[PDB]
Amino acid sequence: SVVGTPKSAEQIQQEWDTNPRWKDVTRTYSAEDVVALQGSVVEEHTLARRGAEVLWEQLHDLEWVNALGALTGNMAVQQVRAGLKAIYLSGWQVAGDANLSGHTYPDQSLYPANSVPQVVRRINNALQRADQIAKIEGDTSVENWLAPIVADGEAGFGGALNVYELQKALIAAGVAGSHWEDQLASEKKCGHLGGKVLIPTQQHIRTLTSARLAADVADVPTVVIARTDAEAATLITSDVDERDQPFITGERTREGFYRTKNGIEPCIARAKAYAPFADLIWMETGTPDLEAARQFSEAVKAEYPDQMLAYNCSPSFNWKKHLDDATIAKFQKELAAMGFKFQFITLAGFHALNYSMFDLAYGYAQNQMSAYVELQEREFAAEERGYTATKHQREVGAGYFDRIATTVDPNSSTTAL
Amino acid sequence: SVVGTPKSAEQIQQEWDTNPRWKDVTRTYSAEDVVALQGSVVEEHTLARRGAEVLWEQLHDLEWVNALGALTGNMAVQQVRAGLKAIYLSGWQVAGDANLSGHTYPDQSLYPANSVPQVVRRINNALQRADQIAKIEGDTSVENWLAPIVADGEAGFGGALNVYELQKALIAAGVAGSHWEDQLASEKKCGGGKVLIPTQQHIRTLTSARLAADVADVPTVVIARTDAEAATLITSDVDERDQPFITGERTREGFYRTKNGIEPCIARAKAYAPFADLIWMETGTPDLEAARQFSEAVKAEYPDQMLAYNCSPSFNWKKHLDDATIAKFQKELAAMGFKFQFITLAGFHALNYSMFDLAYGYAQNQMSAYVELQEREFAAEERGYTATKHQREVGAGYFDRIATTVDPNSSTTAL
Amino acid sequence: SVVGTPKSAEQIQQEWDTNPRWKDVTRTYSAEDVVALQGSVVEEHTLARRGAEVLWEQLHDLEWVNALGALTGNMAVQQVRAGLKAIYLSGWQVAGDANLSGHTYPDQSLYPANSVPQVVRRINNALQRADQIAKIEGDTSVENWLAPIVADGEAGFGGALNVYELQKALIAAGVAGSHWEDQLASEKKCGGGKVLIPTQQHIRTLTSARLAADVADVPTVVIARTDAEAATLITSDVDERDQPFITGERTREGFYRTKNGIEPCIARAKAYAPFADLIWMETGTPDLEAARQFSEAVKAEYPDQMLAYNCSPSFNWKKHLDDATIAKFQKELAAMGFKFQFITLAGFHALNYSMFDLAYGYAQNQMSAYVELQEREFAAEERGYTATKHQREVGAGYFDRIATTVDPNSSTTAL
Amino acid sequence: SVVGTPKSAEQIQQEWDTNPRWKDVTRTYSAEDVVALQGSVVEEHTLARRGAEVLWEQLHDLEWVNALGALTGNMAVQQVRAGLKAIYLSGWQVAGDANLSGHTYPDQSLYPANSVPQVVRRINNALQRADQIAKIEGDTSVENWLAPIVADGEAGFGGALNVYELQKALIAAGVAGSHWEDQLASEKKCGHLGGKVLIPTQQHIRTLTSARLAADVADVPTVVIARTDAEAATLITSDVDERDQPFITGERTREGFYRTKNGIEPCIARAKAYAPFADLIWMETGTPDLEAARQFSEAVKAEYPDQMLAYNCSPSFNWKKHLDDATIAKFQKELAAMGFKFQFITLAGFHALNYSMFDLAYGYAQNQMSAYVELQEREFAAEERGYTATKHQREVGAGYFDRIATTVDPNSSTTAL
Ligand SMILES: C=C(CC(=O)O)C(=O)O
Ligand SMILES: C=C(CC(=O)O)C(=O)O
Ligand SMILES: [Mg+2]
Ligand SMILES: [Mg+2]
Ligand SMILES: [Mg+2]
Ligand SMILES: [Mg+2]
Repeated sequence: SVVGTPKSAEQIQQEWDTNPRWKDVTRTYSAEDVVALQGSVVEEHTLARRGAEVLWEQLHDLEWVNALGALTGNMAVQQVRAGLKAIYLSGWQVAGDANLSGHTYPDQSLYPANSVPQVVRRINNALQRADQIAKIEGDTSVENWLAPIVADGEAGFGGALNVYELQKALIAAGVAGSHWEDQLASEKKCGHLGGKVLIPTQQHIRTLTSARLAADVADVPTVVIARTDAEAATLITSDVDERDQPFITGERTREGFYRTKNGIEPCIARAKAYAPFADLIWMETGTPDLEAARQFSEAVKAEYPDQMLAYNCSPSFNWKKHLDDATIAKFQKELAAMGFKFQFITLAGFHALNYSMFDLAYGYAQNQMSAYVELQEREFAAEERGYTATKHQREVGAGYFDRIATTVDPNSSTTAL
Repeated sequence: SVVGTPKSAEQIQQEWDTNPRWKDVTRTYSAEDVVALQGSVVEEHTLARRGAEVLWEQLHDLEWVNALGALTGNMAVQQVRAGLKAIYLSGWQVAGDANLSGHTYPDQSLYPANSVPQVVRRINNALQRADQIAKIEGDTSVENWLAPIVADGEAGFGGALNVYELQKALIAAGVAGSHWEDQLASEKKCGGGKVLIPTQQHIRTLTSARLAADVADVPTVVIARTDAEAATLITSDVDERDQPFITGERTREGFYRTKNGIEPCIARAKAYAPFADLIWMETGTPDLEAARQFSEAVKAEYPDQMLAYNCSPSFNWKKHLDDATIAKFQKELAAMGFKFQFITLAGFHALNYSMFDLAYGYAQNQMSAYVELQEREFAAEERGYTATKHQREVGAGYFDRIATTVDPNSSTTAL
Repeated sequence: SVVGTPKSAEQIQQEWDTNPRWKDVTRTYSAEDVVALQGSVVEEHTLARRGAEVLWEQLHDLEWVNALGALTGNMAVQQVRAGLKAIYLSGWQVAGDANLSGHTYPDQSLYPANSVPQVVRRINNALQRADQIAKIEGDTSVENWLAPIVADGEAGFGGALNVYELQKALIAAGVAGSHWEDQLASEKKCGGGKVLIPTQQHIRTLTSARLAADVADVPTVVIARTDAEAATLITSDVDERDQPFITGERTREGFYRTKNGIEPCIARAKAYAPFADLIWMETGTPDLEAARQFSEAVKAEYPDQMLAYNCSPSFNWKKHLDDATIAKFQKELAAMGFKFQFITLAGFHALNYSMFDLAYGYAQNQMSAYVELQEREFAAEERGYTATKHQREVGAGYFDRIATTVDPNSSTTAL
Repeated sequence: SVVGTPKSAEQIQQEWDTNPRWKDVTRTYSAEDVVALQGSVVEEHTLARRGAEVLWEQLHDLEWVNALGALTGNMAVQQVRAGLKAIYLSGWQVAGDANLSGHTYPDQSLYPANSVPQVVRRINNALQRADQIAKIEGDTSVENWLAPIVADGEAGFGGALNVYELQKALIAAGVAGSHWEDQLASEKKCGHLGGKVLIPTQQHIRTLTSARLAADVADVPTVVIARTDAEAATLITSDVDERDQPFITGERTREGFYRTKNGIEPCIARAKAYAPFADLIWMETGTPDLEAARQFSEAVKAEYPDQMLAYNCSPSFNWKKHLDDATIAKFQKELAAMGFKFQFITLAGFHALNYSMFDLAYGYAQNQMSAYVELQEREFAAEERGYTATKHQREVGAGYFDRIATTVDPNSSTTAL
């Protein structure tokens, strides 16, 4: 058998040289380095490849791509049924309510490192079932059930090899893109002079290089997002990288961390340093602020006018205390005009799930079935916008499995499609 | 070490004889049979014991115990924060969106048999974190975070040993009660209907589940479910109790056609009563008259037998009922002896609907839709909702306190 | 994007019609039935396809394909390093020491149904790491590290849909072949014997497994196993092919007593042949005459039908056979058409014995026992053993090369 | 219900004050700090408590406790049947052939952090089945099937909270003791001036404190082992701790690591610093050397004469090239005389499994059944020393489950025990 024969270094190099996908993508390693790590057989990763291709297309065709955080398969199925074209997989949400430890965790890289890959695979499985059901029912209402997944890679749960293995695991599960941040969450100092701890610029370039190499060895054009936490971070592990030295204050704490001046300047500097190694750049920010977004946007594009940006819209910001309805209403459109082509709400699923269950359960504790009928009536109404989960058996594939059982029975006949 | 030394057959026997918990509980096996299966060390199962005890207490003190299906830890945390005293763990919901295969399945015992135990363990982990947070914050608003969990056991994923291992795994995870049904879902004929198993086989199932609870040394609550209302087929006519409803026709698989309805459900419920702490007649449409007839027929032989009731999540409740009937439904049922009531698919509907509504709003208006949800969350704070404070909701202050305890240059707040 | 576009019903049909792989393969369903179950995108399964292709090739080129049971990744790596061309994945061994419950189980389909797929995936991961290491080291001593895997499918853990999902999960993990048996282990009567299912039900199982392979678009090798040599009971007399052996007596569970032996195994094998790439008569004692009689009876109707043979790990081989018979056993069987042969429990015995012998030596003499094992490992290097270089065996040089690739101040060795 | 009611701070403090177990055990946190983290209900951890108690007993009664690395449940069952009184759970072996990623990994904290806890739970399950079988068969030949498990905790997969969560997960699975090392494996530099990277002394005291606190909050007297990697390590993350400064050379690498003088001196210094926080101390060493063992032994006991030590006997050292048979034969007895009360071979299971399968498979590839009969004959012979796995069905519990099935059947009767 010749199934899965690797490409040659020449073919790979030629694709890096000629495919517009790799315009302005720096790989400090060689095509031979990639082939040297592939063994004799390269597994195809169908969903990871299709998702990365679809995601790149969409980022260049649509006015922007927006997404909500999904932590279960059904959540993602509903996001797609409602008309979204991408799925965001929050590591925060996974820590909170969907990781392999079984525990509720805060957002400090506490959960087992293969947790997000498992949820990626779950989400793709759920979308695949929605697509199977759609096909056997002649449902053409959704063009692409297999929406690309953008997954939270945290800072990789360790060093370069941890980064590599996480990216490989995300790719195997069918991820379309992954984001990677330049902090050490496990040493977040929670005292009064504490805060987030950055790692040196060169180390995050190491992380982004590792992630790209895992994609190359897996032979898929995964979308790579660099996140910088330098807006708020007050500490950094080391001053060894001279690009970081302009912000070093000269103080070192009792734990050995270096105090560093934070804000938009180091975020601009780090984004420029990361741009050659990142398909998109993301400045984590506490306050939604169109002006600060524009300033970061323009500083980065002054050196890299084609560099695409990513934007998280803060779920904890008190939006309506601080912005009027019109600013809220135009926020994403403005950001998209500035180059933020991927935008998302990290904790959408957490809030929807916790709120809907609290509201239903509170009603239920006081009035039993009357609360449930309020929810059921809203579901019935929602049928008008395309909601289908009111037909619960069919939603989870009962018709699909009946068809399988009928296919297998030689005395029952299947309906022609 | 003496940790975990088993009891004697004598102590076990005396507890079966004198503890009011075991009035009306038949064990066809012996206390020696139990001790023989325990080895040299018996692991303590704190959460399974405490949950089963609280569940029994509540079933005898409150007017009724009700619950909503939970498929995530946060879901159960919110149900308890909102004032519920029990959690229902739907295997249907687990098939749909929370099982170890990673796949979306319909309700036919397709998922790996240890999936529900994992979700039990997750739910307990989440309630324990809520309890930890409440303690360090002086929050007394909820008196018992560790609400008892009642879990779906399907028909055990096989034979008596499969039942035994599932009950053992549910107990290990900290389950308080488990329900067990008398159908073979993996042979549901689809041309058809559900296929029952003989009455004696389900008595075997209930005996297996009680034996696993005994060997684990916890007073787990056992719920027997009968699917005889709707089931049209049965695997065999070997049981004389099943023969009155056998028509005599056999399908191409060898299954026997059987008259379904409330009559075989009353018969099977009476057969199951000695082996079940609660009895549940699965029904498709909510029907107070059918519930009353089943209740009364069963209590005519076992006036103390407690019953359980699923309130249909798919029934178009209102299309068919006025607001007052809907509002009194559970109270009427409770008066009939239905002391555990639940909505199996509450979580599935809350999750799917809330995400569809948010996502549709978002696709059309971006941040304005999220702001609608956020404002509703703010409003809900007035009723005790706390998840707007998201970091604290998932334990950020708790883990900060651990970090402060471990740091010798920081001092911990005294409680 | 066009990635993963399904084939047409027409292409599938033509491949079933013209590819020699599907000579003598009956599909009672249609190509349209297959396309209807594929959705819009078909995931490629590289390892399942390559393994199934290599396995079919080898079964037609070599005198016979033999294998040992592997329950860990390293076990399979050593089997291939030693020169074997296939891996056997024992579900018995998985029950005993490698299943997702964490428990030690006997051989009664007690473990979670996705456990064997996980071990398939693990074994492939381990072979892939060995292949990676060999490449960066210029090691050509092994031509194919990715030996095809044949996995135990039990009886599917339920009905047709359970079979379907198990085959799908085995393919997803990269399995090359899977075997499926016609008993209900979860009802093994223990007073007793194995309980068969009707012939038509196992044809349903094999059809389910072929359908799952088709929908996944891989030419998985399907092995049908019959337990009719020893089984004394059967669930139903509904199948006319089973009736000649029914005695007419029924047990208290409703099972029918049936004459066991080679005769019902020949009958069932002939019934299964159109739906099976290989046929396997489970047998307790190795018996060349019984193997010859079964082989010849089956090939009288299907002269091209390939057979599979488990060589008993519990038989006291030698107490009963001279050295020359033992030495020729597999070659004789191969001459009879047994083209896949294996020892189910090779790994269980190698693991348990090597650890008992080492640990006993250690308990009595501490380091001297370990030094005995280490010296034997050194000696084995002469035959190609490499695990004495332990860091390199588990990938230390490979991950060093990744670290060197990622570091822009270090240069990588050219291959 | 009152099941699982927590103890008061007073009871806890009184046990720390009066129980000889806690003689010379420093806790820098308070009993109130412990109670503050326990919520309203404390789960009992039966096997973790019994294993920690049995392990402490054995460490004080026997001349020493020795162990072999086990990576499957059957391996541990065989170690106990052969007469060992403890089980060692190698994280190396778990990386190599038994972790939740499914992948073969080298020993660099690459696998998901809950992997060892899963194997602990597996090993206890396997021993529990052996004990059940023994009881129903009247097998009294083994006194304690539930041998204590000592598990590899690596350096905790991150910071203090990662350490805490791993220790809690090990305790929940029934671990008896856990060991913790002072290196950052994920930044091991593999170049020519590379090597292992130490963390500051104060940080490892933080790790050991965290591990003790997780045990206290879980209410079990888990055995805590500190390992130092300073014999060979050439780098350290920071020079901020003045106890480390004597060995700092003054050079810092391009990655920001500090070059540090290695050997037995920093191992003695670190062991002394760790002793108040560790039930046993372990100097990782490359060469088995009774003299170096004695020197480390005596330096530590000069300040802490009662401090127990732990010793790994190197599986890669070429024992018979470098030591005569008599030294090999007396090695553990000598070490025990010097205070090494827990001794183990980390990779015993890896070598036994890989070698036995290679030997069998090589024989099999050339001669089919003749190779298997050689193995079977050795098993038959081994029956004489108590080996039972030749009876394969009974070994994995077939008799136990037949008894369960017979217990459940009201028309079959059980055998009286
Ligand atoms: C809440 C989050 C989650 C995260 O850190 O990924 C944010 O606002 O970015
Ligand atoms: C091989 C090992 C494994 C380990 O690092 O724990 C050693 O010798 O210590
Ligand atoms: Mg995160
Ligand atoms: Mg169900
Ligand atoms: Mg088997
Ligand atoms: Mg290790």
